[PDB]
Amino acid sequence: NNYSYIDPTQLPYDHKWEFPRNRLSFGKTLGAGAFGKVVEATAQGLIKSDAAMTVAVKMLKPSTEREALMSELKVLSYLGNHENIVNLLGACTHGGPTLVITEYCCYGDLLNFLRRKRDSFHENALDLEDLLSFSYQVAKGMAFLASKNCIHRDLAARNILLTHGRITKICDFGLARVIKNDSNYVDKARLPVKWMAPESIFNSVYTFESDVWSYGIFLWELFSLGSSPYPGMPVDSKFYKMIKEGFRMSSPEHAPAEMYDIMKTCWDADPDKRPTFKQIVQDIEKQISES
Ligand SMILES: Cc1[nH]nc(C(=O)Nc2cnc3[nH]c(-c4ccccc4)cc3c2)c1C
Repeated sequence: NNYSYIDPTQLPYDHKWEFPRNRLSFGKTLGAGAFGKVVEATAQGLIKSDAAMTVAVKMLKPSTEREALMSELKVLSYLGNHENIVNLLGACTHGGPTLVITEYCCYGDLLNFLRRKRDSFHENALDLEDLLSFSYQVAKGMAFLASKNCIHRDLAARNILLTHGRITKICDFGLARVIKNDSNYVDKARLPVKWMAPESIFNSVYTFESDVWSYGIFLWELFSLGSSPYPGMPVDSKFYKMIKEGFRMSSPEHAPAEMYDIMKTCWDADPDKRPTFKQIVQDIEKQISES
């Protein structure tokens, strides 16, 4: 067909984000692993008052990773500002290695935060109300992504950062896609198998419902205070068979029955059966009201 919905992520990079490399001062390395490394930095000229502020810069080492950073930057540029997404401040794409500048989140990733706070569980401590809040905020951020026809494809506790105010922000949009034109997205690198829906493993298809499956696994990490999914189970032929057979993880220790009910429905083999992020948001909001 000669008519198509236009994908903003495919459009050329908008230079409104362009930031001079000279105005950045790199500090210590905040993280490594999946996509390059993130370094804390000081940026000047971002404020209307010309003050300097602390920012996080994502970069790669010196070619799928090169495009994934550019893809993440464009997805963020299209998404816009949201409370529950890591916010894009600027980018450096001229005269050097590509740099993506985002807001700095003090607490770091949610997975490491829940492990650090596991012993303390139940003023700086963690309790069940924090876990419900985390569930709700991430659901809100996800429901926002869906409203923009966007799929994260890598939702997990490691990809949620905690900022001041006990606010959670989703990050790491390198695998994220916009599926407006087609209802299903088909991929042809390394993937987070423990977080993937079955149709995504077996048939390589990603949808809004595959993002919901990943959300359910996230809830399992959340209410087990940062435990690894499918504990002690390597990714092998036995694991794939059990998932196809319908074997799911059991309820984490701290999770309320109602929250486990949501995990189960996120894990339904049939994508149509799974709830939407809009419905999850509603469900969690009613559960919080009962307190
Ligand atoms: C493009 C893009 N997508 N996603 C990020 C991202 O991940 N940005 C971002 C923000 N704030 C952070 N704080 C920390 C941290 C805090 C305390 C201790 C250790 C680490 C890491 C980190 C990363 C970026 C950039």
